[PDB]
Amino acid sequence: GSFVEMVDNLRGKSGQGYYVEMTVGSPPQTLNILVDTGSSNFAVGAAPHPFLHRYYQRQLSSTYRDLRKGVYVPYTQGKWEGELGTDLVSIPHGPNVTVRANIAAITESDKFFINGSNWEGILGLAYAEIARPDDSLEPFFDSLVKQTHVPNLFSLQLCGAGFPLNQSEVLASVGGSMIIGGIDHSLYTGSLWYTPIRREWYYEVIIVRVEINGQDLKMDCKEYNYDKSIVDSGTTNLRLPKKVFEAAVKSIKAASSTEKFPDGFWLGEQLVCWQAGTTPWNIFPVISLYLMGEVTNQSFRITILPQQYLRPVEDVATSQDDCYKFAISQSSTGTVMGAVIMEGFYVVFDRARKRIGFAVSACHVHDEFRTAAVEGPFVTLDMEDCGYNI
Ligand SMILES: CCCN(CCC)C(=O)c1cc(C)cc(C(=O)N[C@@H](Cc2cc(F)cc(F)c2)[C@H](O)[C@@H]2NCN(Cc3ccccc3)C2=O)c1
Repeated sequence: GSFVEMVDNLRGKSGQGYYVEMTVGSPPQTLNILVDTGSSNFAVGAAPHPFLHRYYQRQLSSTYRDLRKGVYVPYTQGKWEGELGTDLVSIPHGPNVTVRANIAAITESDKFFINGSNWEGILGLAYAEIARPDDSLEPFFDSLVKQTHVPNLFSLQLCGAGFPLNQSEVLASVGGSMIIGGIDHSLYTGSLWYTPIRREWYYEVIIVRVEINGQDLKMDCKEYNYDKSIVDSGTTNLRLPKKVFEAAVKSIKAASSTEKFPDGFWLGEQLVCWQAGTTPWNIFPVISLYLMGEVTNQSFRITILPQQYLRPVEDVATSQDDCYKFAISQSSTGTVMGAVIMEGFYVVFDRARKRIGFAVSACHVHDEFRTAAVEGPFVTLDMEDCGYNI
């Protein structure tokens, strides 16, 4: 590990998001910021809100610059409205650099802020093509690279605990690492495998094959990427295109048929509980996602365990049972590889080489019999045809 200053700089959990500490303004105003590879705007609460115990105060910053422009971002989940400006930004547990970046000061929001998440803003790490109001609003990471010597690359190690974290526990727990400008080798085991970033907007990738316990889901691979597949730390679940979701759930039910689970469970709405320590991990199948490799006709696979797709949740009775919600859900906007999937891997966003790397995470949750895996290579033909075109 060569980036020790950034190791363990994340806090949070899949259900409420992972955040990094940042400072905005002069003198510096400390704020916790959601790490979101699924959007491209740097936005912070800038006005009182029931769920915020602190917010960006522009009138207290000598370096604040008002852009005199409004901004609106409608996420899949929620929305916020704000005022555009720029100011000096730093990451305390990051590269020792200060940059002037665009900041959307949030003045109105609906279903955006999460009660108890402990974060006051969002860091959209994706490309300008999806930034609001338009692609002219330079994303934070672009500013960072243009203004400093920081390598055009960042890596994420999101660490799920494998068990419920209460309100005090999640505040004192290390939730992972965001390494700005590099790859830290202590965060993963085995080899890193790269998949091409298909297009620079979201971090778009191409899935070429899907297996449930080694059994081919056997769908036209173009279904797996309808209308796109993205890597998104700002989404909890593995979200799958309607048809893929239906087929995957049918296969996961078949593999786990020794136990019957209520429809509410499969809909990701209701929790299932087992007596402490008795979770039957072995009846649930591993899920393998094959990703286009950098070599022609070559792919690699990332394999996740139910310890990743079953999300730990506190029992409504706070009892001693181990409870979980099914963290795979349907999408109408393509595949979303959310935080529960990212928790099994060290993920390298290699912007400079337009590729995303995957390696088994040093902090993924597993059991004595199975482990998450990143394996390759596999001969795979016509992978370009798995990509969806409008
Ligand atoms: C991560 C905590 C839990 N959580 C959000 C609260 C339920 C989710 O798991 C979850 C579930 C669903 C269905 C969507 C999203 C959800 O939109 N998450 C967004 C961030 C986010 C995080 C958050 F905690 C609250 C938000 F209101 C938005 C992502 O950016 C998402 N990725 C692609 N995209 C499309 C897009 C990109 C750029 C501009 C417009 C649209 C998105 O909206 C998150």
